[PDB]
Amino acid sequence: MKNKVQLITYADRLGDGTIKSMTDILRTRFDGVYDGVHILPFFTPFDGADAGFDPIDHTKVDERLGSWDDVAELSKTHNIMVDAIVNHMSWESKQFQDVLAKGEESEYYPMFLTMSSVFPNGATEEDLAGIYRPRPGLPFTHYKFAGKTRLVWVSFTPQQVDIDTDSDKGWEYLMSIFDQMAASHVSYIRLDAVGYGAKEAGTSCFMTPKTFKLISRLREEGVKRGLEILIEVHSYYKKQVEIASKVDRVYDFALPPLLLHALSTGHVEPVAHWTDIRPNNAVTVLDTHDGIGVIDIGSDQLDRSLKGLVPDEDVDNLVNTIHANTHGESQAATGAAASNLDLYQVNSTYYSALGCNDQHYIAARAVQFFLPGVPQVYYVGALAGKNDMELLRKTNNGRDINRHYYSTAEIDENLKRPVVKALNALAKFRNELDAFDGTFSYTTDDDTSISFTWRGETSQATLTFEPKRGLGVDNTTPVAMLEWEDSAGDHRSDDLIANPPVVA
Amino acid sequence: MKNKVQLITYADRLGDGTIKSMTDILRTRFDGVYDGVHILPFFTPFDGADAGFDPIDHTKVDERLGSWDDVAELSKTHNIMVDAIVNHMSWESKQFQDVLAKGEESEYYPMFLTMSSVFPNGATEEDLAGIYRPRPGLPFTHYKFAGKTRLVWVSFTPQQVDIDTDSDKGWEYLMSIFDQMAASHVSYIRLDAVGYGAKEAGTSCFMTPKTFKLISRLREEGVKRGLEILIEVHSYYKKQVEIASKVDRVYDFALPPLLLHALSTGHVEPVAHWTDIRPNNAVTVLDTHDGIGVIDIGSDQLDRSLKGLVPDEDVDNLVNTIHANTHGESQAATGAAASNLDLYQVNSTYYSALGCNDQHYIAARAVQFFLPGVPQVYYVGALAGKNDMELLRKTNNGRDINRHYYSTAEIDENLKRPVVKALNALAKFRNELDAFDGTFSYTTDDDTSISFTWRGETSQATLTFEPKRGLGVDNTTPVAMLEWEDSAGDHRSDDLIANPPVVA
Repeated sequence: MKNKVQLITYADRLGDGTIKSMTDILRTRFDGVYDGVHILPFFTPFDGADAGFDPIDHTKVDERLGSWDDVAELSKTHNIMVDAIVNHMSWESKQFQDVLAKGEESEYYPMFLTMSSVFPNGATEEDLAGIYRPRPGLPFTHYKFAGKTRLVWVSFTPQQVDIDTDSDKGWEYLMSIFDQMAASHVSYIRLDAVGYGAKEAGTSCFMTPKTFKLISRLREEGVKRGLEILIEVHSYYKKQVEIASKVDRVYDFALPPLLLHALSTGHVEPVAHWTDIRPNNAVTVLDTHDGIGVIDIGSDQLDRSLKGLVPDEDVDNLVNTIHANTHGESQAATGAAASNLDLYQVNSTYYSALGCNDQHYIAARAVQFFLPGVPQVYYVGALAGKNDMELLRKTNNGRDINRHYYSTAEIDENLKRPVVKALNALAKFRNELDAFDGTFSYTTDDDTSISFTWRGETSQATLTFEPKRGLGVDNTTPVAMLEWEDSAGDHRSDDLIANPPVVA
Repeated sequence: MKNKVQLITYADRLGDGTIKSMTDILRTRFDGVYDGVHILPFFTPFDGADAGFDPIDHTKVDERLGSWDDVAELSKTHNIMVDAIVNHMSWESKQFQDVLAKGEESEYYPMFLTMSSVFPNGATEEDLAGIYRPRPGLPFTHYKFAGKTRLVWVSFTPQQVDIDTDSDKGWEYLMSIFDQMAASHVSYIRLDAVGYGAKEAGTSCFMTPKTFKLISRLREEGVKRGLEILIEVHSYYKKQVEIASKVDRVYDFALPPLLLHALSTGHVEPVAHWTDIRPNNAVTVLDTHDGIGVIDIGSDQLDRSLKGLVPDEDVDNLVNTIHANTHGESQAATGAAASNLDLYQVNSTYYSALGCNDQHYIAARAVQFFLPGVPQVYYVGALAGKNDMELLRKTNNGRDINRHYYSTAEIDENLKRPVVKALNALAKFRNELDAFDGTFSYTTDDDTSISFTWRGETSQATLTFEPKRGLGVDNTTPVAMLEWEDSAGDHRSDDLIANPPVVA
């Protein structure tokens, strides 16, 4: 994976509404800033039950957004990452509709999981209560197969029916997706919700050895097609650490909340510890298209004796701090407060989670960019966006608070903001200084500060992060300083917003 | 049960917000209009997860609303109906909390239903898939009993934990409720969601023979205490017809949608047929505190070959007509559009469902009052209230569209409206003419009109209902005429709004 900053975006929420428009925005407003892009699900349809993650036809671009040729055109200037939704599909798919109509007489009957598919001889309370769930309630919903009521396995919305990834029909479907991407100039594949892909009676059905087998098989199929794979796994941190050695890349989901913790409390020890044990074959982020994950650093939900990267007390304080910083906005969008698929992810834009503090935000991005891994910036964060309460009101979908629709006009106005210019400059710096393609090292001043250093072919840079320099949502004191050497001398910025770094 | 019109109301949504104020409003604004009252759950708390139906302490009046003394005061002038929430209680109740803390060591462990309680030897998909549900999804949620994750039975919100009505502790609790009501001057008891009260592996767990046993046992306890029982059952109409012979009263839930059908299409034959087979030991309504039930007249949900009171196409047209008449308001509050416990009830005030046609509305009330049974008028309907979109957008609870908070000031403002004056006059008429305590008969002019007649000791009255006279939400032609004889001779009203009937 090219070691350049990538943008995560919906094709219709950045620009006029199409892949063409999104491409124009990338090329004319973010040239040299974002050299790659993860286009969130743009298949048919992109506006269903779960904003693209419930595809009727995963291999067909929603014609309202564009075509595969638009993706091909985009590939000329940007490396592209696309999702491979391997765990489920829309109940409106031709395949599932056939099952509803013909039941067991459907050739697609084996393609979908039902309670009986996994528990042919029935299940005890323990069996069902043991299935890992990101929210309360069992992963089953009612559907009539040729008139007979059946309990179909559904990990997320009831409209997303889980497929049997070990069935012939299911595997054929997954390979059709891989073939399409390999033929459409896609460079990277994001295995969506892969941790749920394998079901087995008596197990948690989440990140088990059976799941590892699925992941390994999918990786092999990727290799055969020249595709690198990134897996999405929101879990107890140790599961991320263990699975990372088996895949090209994993997301670093611990950093986002660890930084919110550090910026709010001034404690950097947790960040130092994570730097020491974290998987380095990562894709770093602050914000994603979902809510801010907190169980990603807390204790194991299935076994609380296994503590996280910080005490659960600190996770709870972190959550309340976000609610405080957003003046209740995140409280109105999180968990049971609105429509959500995850009870604990905190729904809020990252900028709003920090109380819109520019110095804290640019510092968080700086730390993200300095940790080993390919960095990704979510489009809302790329424009330092605030919570969209109007969108939340309209849809009542918790995550929409962090999914604002940015018109071209709004993008241009936001590009004038000091913090946005600062981020564009920082990303450009991260793409142009060759130090980042060299060796990494770090030192820490006992829970007070941490310095990240990169030494490359013709340059080097050291980022010093000291949150205690500017606690408070109204803080204007920089909490990160950057020293670097390039072909044009030895430089230093003590304020990434007033003095953004520029490579000679 | 006295054969006088009753009002259904929340103690805090009619007046200043207390039982005392609600009482004052009844006595000073509705004297002679509403002689009885069903006070919706006013226990601790009244503003929890399901507006009173998730009690922490069913025997304690919420201190913010008043006290049992206030109920005693009210009883001096009005017969009171109160709910006996026999199927579940709040998860915040002392009993359930004790179970969460001590698990099996809690003396209340047997009081609550879990998957294992009902399925001790495990369950097959068929066992679980067959459980009747008013909406998709299994009736279970996760709770930790002394650290151990358990699947607790929850028919409605996850906060309303179902009790084992067959357990000693469960029965003791239910009897504590009956005892409290008998000691607090309550006259009538409404058995809330009693149809769900009995669970048995292999059955639908809804209105089954085991359910009948529970209903019969509860009726006996009511009889022993001098309390009459009304059971709430939303189901295929035949279930209501059959259970009626075993209880004092059942609700007439078929009439509301049948009248919407009659008023929108002009067809009265369905009403004639229902008049012929309906249980006459009923409590009649148009609107309730919940949504308008339509499966109450449609085909059976389990076996669709068991037809309803009108063709399925007509039920579908009825639903679409309500959504159309409210210009999308009811669609925004119904089903998966908002938080709901029932997927098919249509959330809209009855007046709004009729496109606010006064003549249609007063005619519907006249028919309601002319069919055998004790009439109840929901407070929103008592004030011919329109959909409350302001409240709906604030709570996102679908049923709130039909739960407006009426200040005393707003009540007086609405009492000036001709349609509201007409309803007050009609209810008074229904309470003063002794014809309604006499013999009932009816004639019909083949699907065009139906005339209901009551002949009493010193009076007689005939209501002629003919929707065809004035179809359309915008029509001003009366669709009901009333003729009657009292001590002052023969009388006639050809417009219940312009010329309300007054007993001489």
